[PDB]
Amino acid sequence: LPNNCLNASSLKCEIKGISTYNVYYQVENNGVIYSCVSDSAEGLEKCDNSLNLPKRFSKVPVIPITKLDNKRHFSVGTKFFISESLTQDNYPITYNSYPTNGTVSLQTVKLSGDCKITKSNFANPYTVSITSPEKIMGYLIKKPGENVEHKVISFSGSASITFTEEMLDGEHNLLCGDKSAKIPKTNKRVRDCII
Amino acid sequence: LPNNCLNASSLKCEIKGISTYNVYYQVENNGVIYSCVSDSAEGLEKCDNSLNLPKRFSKVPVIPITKLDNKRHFSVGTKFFISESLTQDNYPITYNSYPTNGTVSLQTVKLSGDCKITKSNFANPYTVSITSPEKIMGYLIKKPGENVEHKVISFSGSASITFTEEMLDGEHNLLCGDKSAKIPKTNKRVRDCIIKYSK
Ligand SMILES: *[C@@H]1O[C@H](CO)[C@@H](O[C@@H]2O[C@H](CO)[C@@H](O)[C@H](O)[C@H]2NC(C)=O)[C@H](O)[C@H]1NC(C)=O
Ligand SMILES: *[C@@H]1O[C@H](CO)[C@@H](O[C@@H]2O[C@H](CO)[C@@H](O)[C@H](O)[C@H]2NC(C)=O)[C@H](O)[C@H]1NC(C)=O
Ligand SMILES: *[C@@H]1O[C@H](CO)[C@@H](O[C@@H]2O[C@H](CO)[C@@H](O)[C@H](O)[C@H]2NC(C)=O)[C@H](O)[C@H]1NC(C)=O
Ligand SMILES: *[C@@H]1O[C@H](CO)[C@@H](O[C@@H]2O[C@H](CO)[C@@H](O)[C@H](O)[C@H]2NC(C)=O)[C@H](O)[C@H]1NC(C)=O
Repeated sequence: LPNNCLNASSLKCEIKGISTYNVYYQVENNGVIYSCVSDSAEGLEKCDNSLNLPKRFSKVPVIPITKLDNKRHFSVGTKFFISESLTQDNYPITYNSYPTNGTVSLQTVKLSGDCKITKSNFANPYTVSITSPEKIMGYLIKKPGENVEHKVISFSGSASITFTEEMLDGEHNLLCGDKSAKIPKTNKRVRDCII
Repeated sequence: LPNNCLNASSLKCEIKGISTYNVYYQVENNGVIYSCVSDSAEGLEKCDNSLNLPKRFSKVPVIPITKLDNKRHFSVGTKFFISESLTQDNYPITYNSYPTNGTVSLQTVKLSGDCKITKSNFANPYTVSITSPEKIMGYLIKKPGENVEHKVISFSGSASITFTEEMLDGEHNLLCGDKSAKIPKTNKRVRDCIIKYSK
C-alpha cells in the first residue's frame, strides 16, 4: 500500500531529485523511508530541498534515448525511470502511483508518440499542420545542441506552427514525437520579404 | 578513449555484470580503471568472471520498458543502458565503443523495431509470416509472465512461424518488435484432424 507517498504534505520528505518531467522524493513514516517518483509536484511543496520544484510537470509522452548519437539531435530533457540494481539490493518504489521494486535512474529523453508532420502545407508554406491521435502529444523546434529543456509544447488533437524568423536557418528541426523533419534555410532577403 | 577497452585480451579485465543483451566490464591499463559496456563478447574469455558469458549476445533491437504495466506482457529480458547519475558524479564509460559520460543502469527491455504480421494465403492455417524492413529484427511468442531469456529469434527480411499445440492455447502472445498479436484458442482436435491426414 504505497498510500504514504501520495499524501506527502502530512509527513517528512526529502526531494531526492528533480528531472524535467517528474520528481524523485522519499517520505519518512512509521520509521520506514518510502521511495517514490511522481509527475504531480503537489503536496511536495513543503518537503526538504523542494525549492526549485516547478509548478507543473509537462506530462507529454517521452522515452529514454538509447542511441548516444541521437542525444544532440533529439534530446528534449531528462526524466526518472525505474531500473534494476546491480547489487541485489532492490528496494520497493512507487512510480506515478504504481508499486514496484527497483532502483531509480535519471535518463536523457527523446520525444515519443505518434504524430504527423505534414510536409505539404500549400495554403501558406510557412504555416504547417501537426496532427496526432494521442490524448496528449508534444512538439519542439530544436537546432541540434540547443538546451531546450522546458521549451516543449503539448498539442492534444491537432495544431499548427508558424516558424519564427529566428528558426528558419537550415539547421533547425521540427521534432514531434517519433517523427523529425529538417527545416530548410530561407534566404536572408526572402525572410524579410514575407514579413 | 575506447582504445583501452576494445583491447580486452591484454589487460586485467573484471566482468562486473552480465545482462541478456550486452555485458558490463571494466579493464585496467596503467593504474586507471575504464568501465565499459559492449554488445558482443569477442575477447573477454579470460576476463575475471567470464564463466556465464554467452558466446553471442543477441543484437536484436530492444528498448527499455517505461510503462510498468507492460512488463508482464512484453518482458523479453534485460539490457544495460547508460544513464546520468543522481548525485552530480557522472563518470566516463564507453558504450559499445562510444566514449561518453554517465553511470551504468540496468533496465528491463521490450522488443522494438518494425515488423508486421498478418500474412500468407489462407494456407498453413497454423502458420503466419513476419516481414520487417530492418536489417535484423526479433520475435518471441511469450505467454504473459514467462521466463524468456536468449529465447528471442533473430530474423532478417522475412520468416514464417508455424505454431505449436502449446502456443495455440488462448494465452500466448506473438511479440515481434513494436507489435504484439494474441494467439487464440483453436479446436485442438480440428487442428489434430488437419495435421493428421492432410498432405
Ligand atoms: C493518506 O494516507 C492514508 C493512509 O493510507 C490514506 O488512507 C487510504 O485511503 C485510500 C483512498 O485513497 C484507500 O485506498 C485506503 O483504504 C486507505 N488506507 C488506509 C486507511 O490505511 C489516505 O487516502 C491518504 N490520502 C489520500 C488523499 O489518499
Ligand atoms: C519487493 O516487492 C515484492 C512484491 O511483493 C516482494 O516480493 C515477495 O513477493 C512474493 C510474491 O508476491 C511474496 O510472497 C513475498 O511476501 C514478497 N516479499 C516481501 C518481503 O513482501 C519483495 O520482498 C519486495 N522487497 C524486496 C525485494 O526487497
Ligand atoms: C593492446 O594493448 C597493448 C598495450 O599493453 C598494445 O601493445 C603494444 O602496442 C604497440 C603499439 O601501441 C605495438 O607496437 C606492440 O607490438 C604492442 N605489444 C606490446 C607487447 O608492447 C597493443 O597494441 C594493444 N592492441 C591494440 C591497441 O589494438
Ligand atoms: C565527462 O565529464 C567530465 C566532468 O565530470 C569531463 O571533464 C571535463 O572536461 C571538459 C573538457 O575536457 C572540461 O571543460 C571540464 O572542465 C571538465 N570537468 C571537470 C569536472 O573536470 C570529461 O571531459 C567528460 N568526458 C568526456 C569523454 O566527455
